[PDB]
Amino acid sequence: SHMPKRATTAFMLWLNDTRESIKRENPGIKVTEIAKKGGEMWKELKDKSKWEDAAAKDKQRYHDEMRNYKPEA
Repeated sequence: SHMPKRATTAFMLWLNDTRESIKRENPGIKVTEIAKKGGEMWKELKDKSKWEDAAAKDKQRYHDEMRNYKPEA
């Protein structure tokens, strides 16, 4: 029952790949520290111009399949 999500936010999709990078940068924080100490770095991220699009692009590629999973596309 259900499965197709609807994409990840620029902050999420990056914090996802970097969330891992955050706990490494601080092997003693907390799930919530990753989300906070990441945004600070993310805001001024040069991979955000190239990653922030993953989020907006995924929102489209996902809603185009995840949302359109029933009909077709």
